[PDB]
Amino acid sequence: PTPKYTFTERAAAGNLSDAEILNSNNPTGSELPDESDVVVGGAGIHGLIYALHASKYKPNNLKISVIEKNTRPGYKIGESTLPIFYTWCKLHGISAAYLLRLFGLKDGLCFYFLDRENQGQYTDFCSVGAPGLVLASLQIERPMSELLFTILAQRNGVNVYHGREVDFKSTVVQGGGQGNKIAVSRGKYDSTPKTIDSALFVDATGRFRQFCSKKAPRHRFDGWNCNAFWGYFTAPKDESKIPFDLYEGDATNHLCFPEGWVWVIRLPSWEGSPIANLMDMVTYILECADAGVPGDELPSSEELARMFGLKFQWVTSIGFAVRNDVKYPEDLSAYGTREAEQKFNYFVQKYELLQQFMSNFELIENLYGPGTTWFIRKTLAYQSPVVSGPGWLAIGDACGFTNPLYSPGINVGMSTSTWAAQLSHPIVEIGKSAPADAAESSIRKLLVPYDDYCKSLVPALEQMNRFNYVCYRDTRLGPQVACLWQFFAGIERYLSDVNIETFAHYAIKWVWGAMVPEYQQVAQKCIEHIETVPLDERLPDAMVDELLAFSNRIKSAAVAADDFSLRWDAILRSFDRSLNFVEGKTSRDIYTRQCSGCGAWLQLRPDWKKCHSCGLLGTEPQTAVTFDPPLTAEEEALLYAAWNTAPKYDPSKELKLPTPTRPA
Ligand SMILES: Cc1cc2nc3c(=O)[nH]c(=O)nc-3n(C[C@H](O)[C@H](O)[C@H](O)COP(=O)(O)OP(=O)(O)OC[C@H]3O[C@@H](n4cnc5c(N)ncnc54)[C@H](O)[C@@H]3O)c2cc1C
Ligand SMILES: CC1(C)c2[nH]c3ccccc3c2C[C@@]23CN4CCC[C@]4(C[C@@H]12)C(=O)N3
Ligand SMILES: CC1(C)c2[nH]c3ccccc3c2C[C@@]23CN4CCC[C@]4(C[C@@H]12)C(=O)N3
Ligand SMILES: [Cl-]
Ligand SMILES: [Zn+2]
Repeated sequence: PTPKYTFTERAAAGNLSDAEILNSNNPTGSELPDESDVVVGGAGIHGLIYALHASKYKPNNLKISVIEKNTRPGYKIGESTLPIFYTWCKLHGISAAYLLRLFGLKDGLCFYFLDRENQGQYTDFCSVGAPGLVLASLQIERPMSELLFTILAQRNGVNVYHGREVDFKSTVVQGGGQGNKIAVSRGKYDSTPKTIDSALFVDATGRFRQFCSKKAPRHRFDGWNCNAFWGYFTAPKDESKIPFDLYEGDATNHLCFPEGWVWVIRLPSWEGSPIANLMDMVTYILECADAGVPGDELPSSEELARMFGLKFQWVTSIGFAVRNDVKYPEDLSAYGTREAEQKFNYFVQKYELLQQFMSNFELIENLYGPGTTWFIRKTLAYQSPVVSGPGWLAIGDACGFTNPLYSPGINVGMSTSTWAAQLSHPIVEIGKSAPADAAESSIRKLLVPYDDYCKSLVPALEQMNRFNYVCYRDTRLGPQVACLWQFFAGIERYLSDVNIETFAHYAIKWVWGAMVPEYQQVAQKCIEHIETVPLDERLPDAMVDELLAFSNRIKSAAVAADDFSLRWDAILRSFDRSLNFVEGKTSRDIYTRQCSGCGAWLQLRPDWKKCHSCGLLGTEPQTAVTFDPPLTAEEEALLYAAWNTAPKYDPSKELKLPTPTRPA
């Protein structure tokens, strides 16, 4: 496909603002429709996942308008995504060769556990991702992911309006046939607000809970909560001076210690690029995805920047997520002038390994505009008690949220977005096909499982978060209990069977494994013990021994009962095939490599000979995956065959669950 510069030229020809060039790509036009079936408040990642999944699940049925107050896709924290998210992107027609032009490659979740009382001592937990011919995971810059999903939505009959705000004071939501009158303005100053007559409102306003807060007070869990403070840094090409053995920049790296943990995410940034130019680049990438352009014939990320006049740079996202019962000294003025800056730099110098690690990185000033060198957010975890009602439902952060750890926010949260999308078709049809009282009653019944799922989802994720946090107080419990149980319970069994039709049903059965009974049994034993030890104390060695022995005894039976075949010793560097801990084990599969030219991490596969980020040619043999233990040519061929394309929808197929087999 020859690249077109439609939006760059349209914007210049009409001196269009950012919101106007974006809204000009809507199927029904740049102005709001008088009426719609569904109105989505908020075009964060979940409002757009919802709208894309709804139109894809059943096209040409619902008229959907998404209202976003930002003039263009705004900055969001929340950058690490997981295989279920990639699978969803692939099911929606965008596979890894195209996503990797926009986003960073992610291969594995890796953990380093720092000993607080013995500074310099650490242990680790290493996992891998998948071969390039199986799948990829992604580190996403959220202004870019939200642009990608906006453009894809506009190409699939969804209208997205940036620079427009739902007025939750004058908006009317009710359970009639189309009882909703959604008031949309450009802001509080706006003299001339518009109204969209509609049947269903979707609250996708994230943690702001702009609608559902009207129906119930925000709920907090017992015990400590967390605070986060973070910034953006350079991304070194040469990672060899990182003070952790066997470190890899394309993993989502976790530096873990008694008070909490640090995330480390390497990802490309498009900041500084005009929005219209970005629309042309994204549009071009979708046309290439439609045409099936091979990876080696697709322009590299840097070449796309040259073609469309973009800014491109590699950054590392680095942040603290710590407990809010941490004691800080009163005067922190030595570590900066902002609180976020102060607590970040104060915490770095509490751990020699964190200071040696951070000395590989240079702080980036104001990457997302003024005031954005440093971020802080306090009291992270919450739940919305009411997530649906006559004429409306809520999705994503609007339902609740826990913690960055294991990235439930996007990858678990999309279970609500995609289920709500599927449920939206009968909700709207019920209201168009039955009198008001019976329609309302039938819809309420239909949503009882949605309400019940949300109600128990967040507490399960909250217990999962505490489970990991308390085990991060010890360098054996963290890797051998908490991480082990999260990967065994939460690995995505039978993901290669998921299609558009089964996606929501599969996704709500996953929950990162946090519903698995044996997982909850080990988690409750650890939390019950460790929470009785004050944070500023070391765990007694006998408590670690006992929790470790308890966890391993429950583990052996639960692993024996799993009928899913997995080369566990290839995926977890520290464990054998039966998930026994192996002191000093170093062998694992190798799926990625670092470009010698630009430093970008690449997926190994024979048809990708050039770096997807800068275009530099690898010598060819580098593209050979290392399977350890080995796979024959037949086994390797069989693996890739399973992951080529998703199975067609069979309404007589039983859904195979991601969680381990029950013990009968
Ligand atoms: C420190 C931290 C780290 C995290 N790391 C990760 C991670 O690595 N991986 C992960 O998956 N998750 C992570 N999360 C969670 C993740 O950030 C969220 O789950 C995710 O962004 C939720 O997206 P959303 O679409 O629900 O809401 P948001 O992305 O917050 O979008 C809400 C939207 O609503 C719009 N809006 C608000 N009011 C109005 C109105 N009146 N009219 C119109 N529009 C409106 C806003 O402009 C905004 O765009 C992290 C969270 C935190 C706090
Ligand atoms: C299931 C999968 C998405 C996964 N989910 C994880 C969670 C935590 C840590 C590691 C993983 C992995 C690695 C896996 C294991 N599978 C072996 C055959 C196909 C596949 C898919 C992939 C593979 O190639 N790598
Ligand atoms: C299992 C089932 C009760 C179910 N449980 C859910 C939970 C959340 C969201 C959706 C579902 C569904 C829809 C299902 C999926 N199954 C495919 C084969 C038979 C069946 C039974 C039924 C079917 O026809 N529809
Ligand atoms: Cl993650
Ligand atoms: Zn390169």
